[PDB]
Amino acid sequence: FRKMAFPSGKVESCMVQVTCGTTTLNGLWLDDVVYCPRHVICTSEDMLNPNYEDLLIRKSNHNFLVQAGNVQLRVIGHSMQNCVLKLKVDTANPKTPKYKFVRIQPGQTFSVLACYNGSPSGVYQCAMRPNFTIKGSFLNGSCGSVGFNIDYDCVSFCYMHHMELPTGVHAGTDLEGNFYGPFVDRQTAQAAGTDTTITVNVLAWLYAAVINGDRWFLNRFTTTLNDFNLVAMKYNYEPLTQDHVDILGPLSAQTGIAVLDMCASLKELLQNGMNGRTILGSALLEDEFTPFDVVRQCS
Amino acid sequence: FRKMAFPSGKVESCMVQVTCGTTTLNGLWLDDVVYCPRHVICTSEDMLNPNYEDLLIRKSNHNFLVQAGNVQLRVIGHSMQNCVLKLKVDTANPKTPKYKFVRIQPGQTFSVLACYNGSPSGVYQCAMRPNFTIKGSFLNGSCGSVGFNIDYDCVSFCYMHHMELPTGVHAGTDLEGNFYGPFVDRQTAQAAGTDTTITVNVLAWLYAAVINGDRWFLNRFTTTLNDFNLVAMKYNYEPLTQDHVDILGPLSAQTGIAVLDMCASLKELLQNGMNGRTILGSALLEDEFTPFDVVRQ
Ligand SMILES: Cn1cnc(Cn2c(=O)nc(Nc3cc4cn(C)nc4cc3Cl)n(Cc3cc(F)c(F)cc3F)c2=O)n1
Ligand SMILES: Cn1cnc(Cn2c(=O)nc(Nc3cc4cn(C)nc4cc3Cl)n(Cc3cc(F)c(F)cc3F)c2=O)n1
Repeated sequence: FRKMAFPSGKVESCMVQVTCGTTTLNGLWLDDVVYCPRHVICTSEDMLNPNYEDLLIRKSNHNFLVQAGNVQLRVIGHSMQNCVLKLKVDTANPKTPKYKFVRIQPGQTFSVLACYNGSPSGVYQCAMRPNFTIKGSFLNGSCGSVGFNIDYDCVSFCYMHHMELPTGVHAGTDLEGNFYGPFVDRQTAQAAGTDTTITVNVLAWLYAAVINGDRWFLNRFTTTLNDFNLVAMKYNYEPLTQDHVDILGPLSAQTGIAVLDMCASLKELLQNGMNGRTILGSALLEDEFTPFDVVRQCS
Repeated sequence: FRKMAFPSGKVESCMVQVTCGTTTLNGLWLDDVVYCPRHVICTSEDMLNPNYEDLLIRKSNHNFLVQAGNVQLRVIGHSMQNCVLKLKVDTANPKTPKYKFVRIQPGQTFSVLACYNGSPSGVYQCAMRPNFTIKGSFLNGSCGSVGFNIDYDCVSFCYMHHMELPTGVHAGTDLEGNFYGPFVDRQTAQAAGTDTTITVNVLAWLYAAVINGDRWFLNRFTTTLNDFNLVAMKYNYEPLTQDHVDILGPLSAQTGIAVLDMCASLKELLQNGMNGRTILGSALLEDEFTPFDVVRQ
């Protein structure tokens, strides 16, 4: 049981470089549109406090250099949708996959294709934290990198990377250009709200640990849903809903451990700590696996 | 600090499925040759004690079903090299990347493209353990999945997946079909050797912490390499090689911390513990990040 990302080939074929002046970052080339963060129109003075509509109206199509590998694409039009700039180019991407734009919910996961100057560099899994940040691995030049899920060869794009926060966590937008979270595309120190743990995911990962032959954390006790949620909230875990209990059904079915039995197990781990032991080789309670991620990998 | 796979597209367009009778697994299509585990020529009753020489003699080109998706690639020649079958097909793969076949050493990491019936399903980074297993994540139908590194658009293939072991770890070969470790391609109960901690990678991890300002564990001591190797084995850590000291060179230069000074630091952590302090926010020493991985991140 490992963190596993989707195969990234369908997305790699879509990554390009966008440059405006000296400012440069990654864009996503779908059919005859390149999507990228609007931040690319900013000079370094602009970045500190940008008025984007005002900066964009003073831009021309020829102010935009788009490179797909070694070839240049000619921008024939441009517009802005919230924090995303849409560059119309004169050539369709012939490797455009079947795709959708989706906005994911906190707790859901997606694969990140990290890119630098339009070249893909790595791929890994992230989750949308409950405070709408993600804990990724991004360096300078990764602006415009995208997150995505793939189901039956259709790519669902859900994240476009924008900035690193002072705490090292990451903030971005969906592909309509709305930020996840209360952030803005400005170069100024921004804090996130207090983060909490994705409870249903921790439960999924405990089930994974059982499917993989580890049970030291299980106990005899059971709890009620409300009594478990009291303890969870006390430890800054998100509440567990009855929908979450239902989503965990197959994993309870497969292992024969009732969900509220697993909750009783998690409750004790939260109160008594891990006492030095490890679950799936981790010393902390892992919360970036969804029930689907666990199912997809154990079956 | 995350485990990061290489982008997988160059390898995705090389994955095919190979079927013999009802036995089906994954193969790798490069130019006009498909490479796959020879275990594919086994029926159920052959997998326990297969006679690969006598099984290949009953076989003709027309016994091999090779498919890119649902498209058949006609097999025009077949031969065995160690534990991999090489199938000559009538079509050169137009998406063949610039590639090499390499044999990796324990501690080196690589990306695994897990596949089922010729269809990629996931990608993740693995380290080769000192007992020549990998802590993979593989389901049934993953035989023939490959592991790789990508350097400047060149794909270096280093691993082809064959089997899961009772302990739940995995074993395979290089792309010339030579197993890593003391395993053989039979459906027999084989046990991984006792594993050890990858010392060069723990050191890389310590350099990563120092680069990030987390350096409490640095001490005023130094050691010789032989002295350190003899003590590391007593804590079930791998001894360091001359090549290991050299790939730590860039990190040693970046931080100004001599490789042997960092060994003395680790030796002190081995003999006394972390005493309740963390390194990169962790109480445990990570050993699956190589020095190259550390600098890449
Ligand atoms: C350390 N880190 C982790 N993730 C990131 C992503 N990131 C980025 O890649 N680039 C940024 N600013 C730029 C500077 C440029 C210099 N040149 C020549 N071209 C540049 C292009 C960019 Cl985008 N930023 C900062 C940043 C980007 C934003 F989109 C934003 F709204 C606010 C910000 F403060 C950045 O975080 N770096
Ligand atoms: C759970 N798991 C994790 N890794 C693996 C890898 N693995 C595999 O995918 N398949 C195997 N045996 C086959 C059975 C088949 C049934 N049909 C219809 N077709 C089949 C093809 C194969 Cl390869 N094995 C077992 C195995 C494969 C070998 F190559 C070998 F030398 C010895 C072995 F015991 C397997 O481990 N499964």
